[PDB]
Amino acid sequence: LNPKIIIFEQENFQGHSHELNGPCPNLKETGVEKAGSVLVQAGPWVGYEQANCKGEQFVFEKGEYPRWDSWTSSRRTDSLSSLRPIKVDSQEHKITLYENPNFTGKKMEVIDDDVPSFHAHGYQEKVSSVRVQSGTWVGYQYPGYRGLQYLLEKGDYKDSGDFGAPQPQVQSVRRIRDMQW
Amino acid sequence: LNPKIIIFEQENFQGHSHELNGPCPNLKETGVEKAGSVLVQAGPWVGYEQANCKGEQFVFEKGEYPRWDSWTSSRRTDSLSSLRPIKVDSQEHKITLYENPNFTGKKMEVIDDDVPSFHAHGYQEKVSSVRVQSGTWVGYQYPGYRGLQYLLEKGDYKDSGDFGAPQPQVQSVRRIRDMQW
Amino acid sequence: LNPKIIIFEQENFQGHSHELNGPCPNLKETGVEKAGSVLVQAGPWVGYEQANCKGEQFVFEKGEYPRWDSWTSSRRTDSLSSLRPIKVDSQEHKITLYENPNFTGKKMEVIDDDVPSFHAHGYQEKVSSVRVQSGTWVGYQYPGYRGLQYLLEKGDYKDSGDFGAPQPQVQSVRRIRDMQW
Amino acid sequence: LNPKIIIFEQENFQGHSHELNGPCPNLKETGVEKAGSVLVQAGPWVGYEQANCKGEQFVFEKGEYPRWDSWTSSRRTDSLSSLRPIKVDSQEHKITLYENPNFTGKKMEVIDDDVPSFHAHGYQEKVSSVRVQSGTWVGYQYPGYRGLQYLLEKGDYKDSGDFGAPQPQVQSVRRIRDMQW
Repeated sequence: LNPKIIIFEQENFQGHSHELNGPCPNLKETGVEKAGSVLVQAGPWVGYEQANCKGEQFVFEKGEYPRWDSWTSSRRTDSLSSLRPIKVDSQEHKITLYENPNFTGKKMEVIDDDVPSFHAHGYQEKVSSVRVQSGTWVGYQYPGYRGLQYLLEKGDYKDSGDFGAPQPQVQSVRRIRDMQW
Repeated sequence: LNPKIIIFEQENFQGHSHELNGPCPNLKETGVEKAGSVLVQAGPWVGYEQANCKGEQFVFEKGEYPRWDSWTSSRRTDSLSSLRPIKVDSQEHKITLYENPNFTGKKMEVIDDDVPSFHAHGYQEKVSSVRVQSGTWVGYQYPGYRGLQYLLEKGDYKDSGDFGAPQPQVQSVRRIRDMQW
Repeated sequence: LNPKIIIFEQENFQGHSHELNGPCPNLKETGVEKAGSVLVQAGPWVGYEQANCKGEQFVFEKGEYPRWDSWTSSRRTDSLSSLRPIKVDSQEHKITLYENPNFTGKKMEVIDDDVPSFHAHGYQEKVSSVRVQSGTWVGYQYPGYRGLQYLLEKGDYKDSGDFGAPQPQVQSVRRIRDMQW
Repeated sequence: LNPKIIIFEQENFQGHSHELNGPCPNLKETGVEKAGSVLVQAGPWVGYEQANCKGEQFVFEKGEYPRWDSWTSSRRTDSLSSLRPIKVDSQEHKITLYENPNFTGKKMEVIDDDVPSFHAHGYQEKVSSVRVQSGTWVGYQYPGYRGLQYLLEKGDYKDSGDFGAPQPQVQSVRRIRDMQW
């Protein structure tokens, strides 16, 4: 829901502690004199050498940082004065296939890759509706990309007829990754 | 520039031929009585069993289709009456690093992956400007993700100072793929 | 444990059925006159047009094949006379990190990719022993490939001292994928 | 041919320099008193804090290291006394398809991934022989995994007949990545 990082006045997560859920242009404001240890529970975050998000940068990933050298590659400075969460830009291609019409029953989500066999994913229900959130996909009736093919583009298919299936049957899907125009 | 597919009245790319650069809701219009062979030079395209982009679907990828069974998995019908190019939705994470300021000199493009060493890619120039088109990246001064770190988010950095580098030096980059908020 | 495929005399998995757990150079031997439908539960398998694993080839992946055209792209022939499982050659790079010495306690397996943060995988125990089954890896004390580095090559490390850690602490790992010699 | 790394007595690649093409259990032997800068041209290499490949570890990737802090994350010690190249264990799945029999003419190498269209790779010759070095692959006559299928396992196919092709025609290939036994 929120990013979450905890700063400690002392190493080893010792001393006065302070939780942040958003940017802090001036950490002195949290009462902790000079961060000594940091604990990141929901990130990532970028911390700065100076206030206002200026000077040397340090990116913090989920995990434990028990001392300043754990985060300053340069080992330039031990100063940590500003923090902010990072909104990561990370684009996947995703399609969700559902057992029943209208996006109900068992579901199967596929992120970016091709799947030559749904039963090998434990999916063995029929496919009555599909939601394509991104990417260009091709669904096939049988495993190994065989039988009738259905082009699946961004959009909602509430029923199998909408994608052209004569029966709510899909057993493989592949993503179209290239265009030569 | 345009998609390009050529339909032949006969198998083996024989007979009256017709080039399409866009959708054809009714192939009879091209003079070719019943497509016998198809050649795709810039795709992909989706063809349909009936006019107006109705009935069984067939997706065509760059390559040669010398006969109807080469494209109809069902082998249901041999009918090909409508065609249209497919606009593929395919999202990459890309960053371009340039030798000189302002996006000039030698360049290096990185698509989605991490690169622990620029010299192993043949890139050994300094890095003075960066263009991030998508993704969240972290640039480092030395190979193996060492030294000063620079967070690189969508945007243009005309000079190294804009990304916080004290010198136009970058030798590794990694992409931030997850957020826990 | 064994591959498993079931052949039916009739379409739709109807009629006399027969389970195979190994190669059948002559399917007539199973009593089913001409396979009509096939069900693959543990594969893949390769089937042949003629006996003895001769003629047209058809590869079967986990899933349901309710009729012959579901498996013969050519749609050449409807004949299925020999079957054999395929031993797939599929090489991964794998490392397992364990909470306690000697390969005990909680464990974390990593297949081929880099992991910048163990806590983001739900792993937050210390790392006392490592098993590297394949690949060249580099373990680091903190997230984001920071702190002491430990080169991890094929082999068993029963205790953290064997990999050179001063403490059973590892929070990131990356695989070395290239050599320039 | 050999790994190659050059050690300099001074920072910025200054001073007495020494090239290594193999392990050096005691760098004092090269005349350079305390490495100040390192240049890696063919690696990777692992360096050690003490002689004989003991103490803190530092992995060196192709690139420039102008000062000691460029390589010691700990920033523990500035000592570099032993070096050795790393033999990387890195397993790919590779298949090479050739225009003419016997592994001659134009060639196309495929490493690990599926290729739905050879013409989209610029390959438009026929395929008369195949070398599979690793992996389990399936070759198809037309693009998009259509037409006759040929199972391609580790081994040499000097002519198209050996893989069962009736014509030296292959336009797509996919790798079989899973086995359920």
